[PDB]
Amino acid sequence: FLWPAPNEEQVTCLKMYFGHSSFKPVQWKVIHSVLEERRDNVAVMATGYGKSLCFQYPPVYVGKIGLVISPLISLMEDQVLQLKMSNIPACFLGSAQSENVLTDIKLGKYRIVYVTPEYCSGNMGLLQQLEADIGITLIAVDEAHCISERDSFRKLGSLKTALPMVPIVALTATASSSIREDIVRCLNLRNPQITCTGFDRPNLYLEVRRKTGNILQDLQPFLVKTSSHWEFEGPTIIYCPSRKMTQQVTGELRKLNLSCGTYHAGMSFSTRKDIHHRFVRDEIQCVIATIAFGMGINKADIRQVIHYGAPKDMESYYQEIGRAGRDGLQSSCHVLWAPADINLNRHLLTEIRNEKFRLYKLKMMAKMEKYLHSSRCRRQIILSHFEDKQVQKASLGIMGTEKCCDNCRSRLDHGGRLEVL
Ligand SMILES: Nc1ncnc2c1ncn2[C@@H]1O[C@H](COP(=O)(O)OP(=O)(O)OP(=O)(O)O)[C@@H](O)[C@H]1O
Ligand SMILES: [Mg+2]
Ligand SMILES: [Zn+2]
Ligand SMILES: [Zn+2]
Repeated sequence: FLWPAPNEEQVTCLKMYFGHSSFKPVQWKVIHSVLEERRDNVAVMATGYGKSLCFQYPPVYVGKIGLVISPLISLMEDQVLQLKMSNIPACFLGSAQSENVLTDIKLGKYRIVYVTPEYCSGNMGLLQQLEADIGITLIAVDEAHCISERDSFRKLGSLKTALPMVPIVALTATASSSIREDIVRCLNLRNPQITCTGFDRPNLYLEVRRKTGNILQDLQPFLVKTSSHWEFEGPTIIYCPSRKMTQQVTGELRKLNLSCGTYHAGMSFSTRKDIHHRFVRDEIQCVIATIAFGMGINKADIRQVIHYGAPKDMESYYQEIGRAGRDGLQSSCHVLWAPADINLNRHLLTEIRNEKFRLYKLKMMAKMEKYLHSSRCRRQIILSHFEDKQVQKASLGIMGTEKCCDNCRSRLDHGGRLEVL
């Protein structure tokens, strides 16, 4: 019912190591449950809120081990670097690691340890020694970037068996009751605290447009012209359905001599740290990406997001656009789509085998098409999917305004009802 305010020493720790002056509410609710109440958590946090602080902060505060489990190996490398820049010792642990590195974890060097779901199953005795010798503040089972996953996730029911005293934070991307029930049974969570941040990003304007037949003609509205050169109005990410289309979009932007970078799924640590530096320093105006996570696209002042093609589904779409406007200033997210787009092609779906995943692909395909075809508020459609209920239109202060979405804006441009309270 009531959450106590963080004490002085807790706020000071958050300032020294994470560079924040105060907690956001759901962050504190999750942190306080884990740190002070030792309670299992299922935390529904939309992207951009600060998921990663909820499991990084407690172990740093008490100087103990925090165990983070995630299937995305490159993302965990990116976080370990970010933590090292913040003076926080962290490592990514696997069988490929030296026996020497395992020594430092036993001795307690690393506040935050990253492992894959597979590694965690085969080294349970190692964890209990870490519990006995050093002490574990929490176990973070992310699975909020889960795509096409398995046995790996059902082998984690042993954590509460081997480590009954260690709280578990389960981060998730939807408020779905079905997902929450599955997570609770899989992890054997005990009366878990449930939180939800909500999913709105009021500073993102949502537009959908049809393609015109040529890449340059589609991108022309998004370019401004200095008397010498063409440029985007601001830092821009362009999401493509494939690396072939990324190279096509890249080729057209060279014709205008635009600072561009590509961001794909097999890039090395150096390549990802190079894109990050160039993107944040504005040395490249635009990133054309085939993935929706990692260092390279982690920038605070991305002004424009363009989907050059229909997105695969709402979950990917929400994550992709959530990289924009992280500074809280105005941003725009445009989809450029055609009915023949790859992520809207049903006929390709026949060739792949698995049934009821083709049906899931079918349902996501049809849901995505309904969104792109909608004449109603696009913000309402997205929030209703992630809240798993019917979000009432114009309850939030942004919906129904010229800043909300192209359908609201055009309706207000044609004698719409600017709603007074
Ligand atoms: N309490 C806070 N006060 C101010 N800024 C914060 C706070 N917590 C987090 N942030 C900042 O908000 C931004 C979003 O946080 P973060 O980078 O952890 O995203 P995320 O939700 O974990 O994303 P993803 O889904 O990609 O993992 C970052 O710039 C982070 O430093
Ligand atoms: Mg994160
Ligand atoms: Zn309490
Ligand atoms: Zn709207």
